[PDB]
Amino acid sequence: GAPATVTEQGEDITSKKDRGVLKIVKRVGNGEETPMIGDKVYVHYKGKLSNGKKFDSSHDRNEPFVFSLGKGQVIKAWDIGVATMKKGEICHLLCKPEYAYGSAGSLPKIPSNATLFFEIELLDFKGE
Ligand SMILES: CCC(C)(C)C(=O)C(=O)N1CCCC[C@H]1C(=O)O[C@H](CCc1ccc(OC)c(OC)c1)c1cccc(OCC(=O)O)c1
Repeated sequence: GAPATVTEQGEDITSKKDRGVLKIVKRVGNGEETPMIGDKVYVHYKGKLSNGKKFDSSHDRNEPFVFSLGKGQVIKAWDIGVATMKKGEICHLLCKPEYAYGSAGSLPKIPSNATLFFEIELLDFKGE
């Protein structure tokens, strides 16, 4: 399924090149600009465990998710992944546990040692 496709085709966007965060650009966005540290970013996302089990979707709430980029306000794979995106881009991210919730998990929805899959659409971003 989609998580295995990221394993097979994803771009390694980690500084260490350890395959910890792999990315497929599903829809190329527009403009040259990517969001910068401290920007307010707006996304829609769907999250599942790598085995396909859904844990959350902002579409179900009709509620974009908003955060400040590059400040450790979200899991490492999101700060790394969203910084590579263009406005209007849709990507798939596969995140090894060390770039997600690691040993602690996010219990009960996310177990310890979980690889996570996210679909992310970068709706907008604005300087603080
Ligand atoms: C349980 C799964 C939830 C949390 C619902 C989920 O879908 C999810 O996994 N996320 C929500 C959308 C952004 C990615 C991801 C997320 O980062 O949520 C983070 C989880 C907490 C976290 C922050 C920083 C971290 O490292 C610097 C960190 O590492 C373990 C954990 C989160 C941020 C803000 C709000 C939030 O939940 C809603 C709330 O508390 O109101 C969850």
